[PDB]
Amino acid sequence: MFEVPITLTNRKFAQRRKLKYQYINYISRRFDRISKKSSDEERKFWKKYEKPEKSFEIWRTVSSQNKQPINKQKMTYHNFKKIEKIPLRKMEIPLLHCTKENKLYFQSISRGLEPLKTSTSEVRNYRTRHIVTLTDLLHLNVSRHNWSLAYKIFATLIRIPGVQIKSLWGIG
DNA sequence: TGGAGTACAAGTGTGAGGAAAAGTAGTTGGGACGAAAGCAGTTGAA
Repeated sequence: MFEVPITLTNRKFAQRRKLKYQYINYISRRFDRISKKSSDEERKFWKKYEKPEKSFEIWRTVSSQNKQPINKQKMTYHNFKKIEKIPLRKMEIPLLHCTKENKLYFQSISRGLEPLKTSTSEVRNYRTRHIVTLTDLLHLNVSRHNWSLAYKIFATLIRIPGVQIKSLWGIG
């Protein structure tokens, strides 16, 4: 349930985000050439946005000049399936080089259908399996205001290698 | 009182997946104790 302090990575997750952010670069360019009639591939993505670094989300005052008139002309299904088609053409040949469940992912996440499999569950590393165990027992006693026990879990969690700042300072 | 079609399992090739700790990929930090004198051949113009 609770967040874990692991620097966990797998090839199926390194691909499935890269399989996603490779695609998004093409469909972003395609949206602006139809707006013109009217290469890490993820390092290239975040150059469109400013990472907030103070808050989670870049919140912004509103009663100011950051306002806009509402755009009138809206989407339809006929324009959406023709603006995605040419990015869906070029994507299909790297879709057969990637693994089929990464390929099952991008087929599923492009029609809606967010993933229901959370990444810290199938990792099965036996050391992360205790790091997932301890942090769900760490928060559970802090939830239950049991402090001599949640001390003991927290003293044991910081000694297991690979744990982060996340557990460290927050519940001081 | 033999044959026509046919799902359940015994049984056989193709690649595709899984993982880690080593190495390498771009930004930023950082490296470079001296304001002395009367005097003389040349040399100023008268």
